[PDB]
Order: sequence, then C-alpha cells, then structure tokens
Amino acid sequence: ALHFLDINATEVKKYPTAIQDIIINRSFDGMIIRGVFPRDTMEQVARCLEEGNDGGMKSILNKNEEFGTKVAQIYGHAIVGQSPDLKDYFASSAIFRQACRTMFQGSPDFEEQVESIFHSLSGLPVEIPTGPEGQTYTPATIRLLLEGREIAVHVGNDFLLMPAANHLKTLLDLSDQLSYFIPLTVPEAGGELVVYSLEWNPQEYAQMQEYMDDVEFKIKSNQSQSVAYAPGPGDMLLFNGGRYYHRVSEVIGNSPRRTIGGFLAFSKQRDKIYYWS
Ligand SMILES: [C-]#[N+][C@@H]1[C@@H]2c3c([nH]c4ccccc34)C(C)(C)[C@H]2CC[C@@]1(C)CC
Ligand SMILES: O=C(O)CCC(=O)C(=O)O
Ligand SMILES: [Cl-]
Ligand SMILES: [Fe+2]
Repeated sequence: ALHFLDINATEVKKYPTAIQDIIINRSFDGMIIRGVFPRDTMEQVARCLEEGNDGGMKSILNKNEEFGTKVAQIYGHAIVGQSPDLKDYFASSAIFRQACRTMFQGSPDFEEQVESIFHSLSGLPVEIPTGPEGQTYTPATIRLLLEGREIAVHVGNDFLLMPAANHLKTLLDLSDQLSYFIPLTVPEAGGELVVYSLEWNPQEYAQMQEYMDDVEFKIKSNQSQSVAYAPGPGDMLLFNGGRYYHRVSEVIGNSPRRTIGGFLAFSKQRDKIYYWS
C-alpha cells in the first residue's frame, strides 16, 4: 500500500527531511501540499494559455499526435524521448522559463515558489540543471490533457536510462527520481493520478511507443493494487514516480486537465536538489 502525507503549504518547513524520507528512507511515498500557489494565480496562468497572451508558451506546444490518446500535449519538450544532444530541448527550455516567469507575474514566481517548497522539504539548495554548454534545462513542462486523453502508464526511473538523460545522469545521485506537479486546471471528472503499488526494478524500451507498450504489458502481467489522487489547482503532488508505476486516468468532460510539473532528484553527492522536466 502507498502512503501519502497531506499538509498545507504553510507547514512545509516542519518537514525538513520529507524528500530524504521519500527517496532514501522510504518511510512514505509522496505528499499532497495544499495551496502552494493561490487559486487566483492558477486561474491567471490558465487564462494566459486560453487567451493566447502566454509569453510565447504556445510557440513550444508539442501536440504529440503520433501517440494518440495515451499522452498529453506538452508545452516545451520534456526530457523524455529527446535526442541525446538535447538541442531542441534546450531551445524550448529557455523559452519555457521566460514564458512561465511572464505568466506567473511573481504572484508568486513559479520557480521561486517551487524551489522554496523543495528547499523547505529537504534543507538543501535547489537548482535547475545546466547543460554541457551552460544551456538551462526546463524546470517544468505544462501538460495539457484534453477530453478522452490520458497519460499512459510508466515509471520515472526508466527515463534516467534513456539516451536523453545521458547528461542528467552524470549530475544525479543514482537514487529514485521524484515527480511533482501542480494542477493549473482540473477536469470535471477523471484525470486522476493513479499510482500502482508495483515497483520499478533495475534488473528489467528507448523508442517511445515501444516503451509505453512494454510497460502496459508489464502492468497487465502484474495487475497490482492502485490508489488514485486528484489534487486541486495550486496543490503540489510530490511523490516517488521514479519507483512506483503510475498513470493519469482518462479526462472526462470538456474541461481540460492542465498541470505544470516535472521531476526532482538528489545531486551526485546528495548536497543539492535538481528539478526539471
Ligand atoms: C505525457 N507525457 C510525458 C511522457 C510521454 C510518454 N510518452 C510520450 C510520448 C511523446 C512525448 C511524451 C511522452 C509517457 C507515457 C512516458 C509520458 C509520461 C508523462 C510525461 C509528462 C513525462 C515527461
Ligand atoms: O500529471 C502530470 O502532469 C504528470 C503525472 C506523472 O506521471 C507524474 O507526476 O510523474
Ligand atoms: Cl514519472
Ligand atoms: Fe510520471
């Protein structure tokens, strides 16, 4: 069974070892952190994406039509499924950061608030990784799930074994990568993070549709227990997506599910938190 804490964002400094407790000690598996961003800020950002005045965010929208209903539309390239050079990824990452910064209008700033949370939950400095030639990684991508669309089952630690993570790998501690996301908008029904009790195993691909099908088989071959979560707008769900297989259930109704999220992990020497998408 999976164990998620649930606290208000005001309390995050009282859980200074929370990230260590999830990744290293495994004393629990995730957290719902309520009101990390105000509801106003989330609505504002959602409007910016609706109305088009999004600081250039729509210029880096990846519809991912060649994968159908099993993925989301992603603003900015995610690290998943990129060429090891990451040329396109770094181009969109740069745009994502300035666009995100623009839409949040320091109310509060996305990166500052997210870093503040991760800092309070670890007592560590928090940074966005840097590429071989100084290129910024993106701190997040925005995931848009339209009606009928879901996010196929997968697990995060597989991503660190993909060619696109070749640089990241060198910066990171080999421990579990956590996932985080914050809903900007929630759907009328469905669109729940469903986490399975099945654990990723290092003793058991890189092409994407091939990967998704490989995991869906692995999920159907085990049929293990699951729990569903549906955090509200502005709530951060932080959990061990690296270890536990999970998906996002089909979005029911016309209201799209918009999340801003990514991943975080310890640096090589466990003296820093990196976060990215
Ligand atoms: C959606 N989504 C992302 C991952 C993703 C998948 N397949 C894709 C194909 C093309 C672009 C992205 C993906 C999987 C099912 C691994 C998706 C997991 C969730 C992601 C937001 C992770 C960056
Ligand atoms: O809902 C999202 O944006 C991502 C869901 C997910 O797979 C994760 O949090 O790792
Ligand atoms: Cl993941
Ligand atoms: Fe995930």
